Amino acid sequence: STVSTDPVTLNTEKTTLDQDVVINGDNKITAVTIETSDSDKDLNVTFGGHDITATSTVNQDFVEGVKVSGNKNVVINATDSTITAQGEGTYVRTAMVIDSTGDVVVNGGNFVAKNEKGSATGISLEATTGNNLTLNGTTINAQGNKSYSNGSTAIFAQKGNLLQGFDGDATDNITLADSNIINGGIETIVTAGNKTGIHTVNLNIKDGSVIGAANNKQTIYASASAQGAGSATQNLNLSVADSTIYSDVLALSESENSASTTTNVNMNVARSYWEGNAYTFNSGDKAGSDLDINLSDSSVWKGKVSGAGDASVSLQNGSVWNVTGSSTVDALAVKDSTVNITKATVNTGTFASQNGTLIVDASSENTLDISGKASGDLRVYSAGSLDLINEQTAFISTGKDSTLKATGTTEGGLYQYDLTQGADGNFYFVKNT
Ligand SMILES: [Ca+2]
Ligand SMILES: [Cl-]
Ligand code: NA
Repeated sequence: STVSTDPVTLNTEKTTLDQDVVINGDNKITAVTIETSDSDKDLNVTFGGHDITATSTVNQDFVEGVKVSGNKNVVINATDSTITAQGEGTYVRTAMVIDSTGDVVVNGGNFVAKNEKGSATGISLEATTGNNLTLNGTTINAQGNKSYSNGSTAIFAQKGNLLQGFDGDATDNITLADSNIINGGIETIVTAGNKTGIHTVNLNIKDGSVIGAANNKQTIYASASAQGAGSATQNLNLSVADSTIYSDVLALSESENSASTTTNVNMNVARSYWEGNAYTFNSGDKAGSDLDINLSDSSVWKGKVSGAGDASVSLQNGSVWNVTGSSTVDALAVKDSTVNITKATVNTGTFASQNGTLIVDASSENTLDISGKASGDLRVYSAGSLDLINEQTAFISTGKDSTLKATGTTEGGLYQYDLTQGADGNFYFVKNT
């Protein structure tokens, strides 16, 4: 028969889904369960193009499209299949839940989660010890209540919870290869409570992947929390290659009763476009957070970075940082690359430039403010202005032991202006007559 209205189990004895699955009700649902544990080697499962839909109005229980359990590796062949978890309820609707301790490779598939009342999550990684998850050509579309900041999560990777802190260490290796997150963010979180919780996520976004859209920016959210004797470390190693990301990146660290909590975000962006803002946020005396942002191989970043945590930005290989709002970092390094500050001021502690380029708007007051040591060589450009340039605007300010060499020319009214170092060490555009 074409459609099962009963839940289906796939396992070593039945690796093929052979009908659509459509479950409706007012109770908990798991429409399809993949049990890997009796597989002698890996398990290879095919959905045969069939769709899977779980819809429930249950308020305080879970709605799941697919659940993957057991302890063997599985490959899920989901090409042309749509896996849906939906229906209005307080508890989260999740298109696919993974508590298997084995690897999970997903080939294709469209994972959809909808919940207008509570949260919706595309894929949740819930193995106690962490999972390897690979998405090849997969699509995720999570739409919860937008009244909630965390309401729509494409990929949810949390260790621990409020009831029981997470005691131990876990690594989730998450790869998006030519995959598309249409809606929902990515959350990589450890809630240690009073335990010692250590969570490392290696998030690889590669080979033509897309997150969000210009008018639909998502959030990549990394968070660590702990209390008292507890301790929490959240590492997010975010590698982006040949891809397009419309997403903020948040590092949040939340400590109570002097528990040490650290959120370390390490971003490498290669041949990619990233549109979105980076933030650090520390709550509590012993909370620390950091952002290490490196653009290489002709990458473009359009966004801003701020927060009370530590942030470092490095650009190489003709990369561009197009600054969209006031930004503050500890350190900015530019090699054969461009920072465009036509629209906003960058504040940095240190600055190092090697064949670097600064784009300014000579008619604005958007400047490069370096509080500490600036070094190297920088070319400064501005489009011509119909109006004269303010010769008292320090378009580059430096701190001490600064050895930066900065040059450039622009046009203001009928005059040429030359970037000139003043007696104060800062750089100003000076009318050349
Ligand atoms: Ca932006
Ligand atoms: Cl606890
Ligand atoms: Na099969």
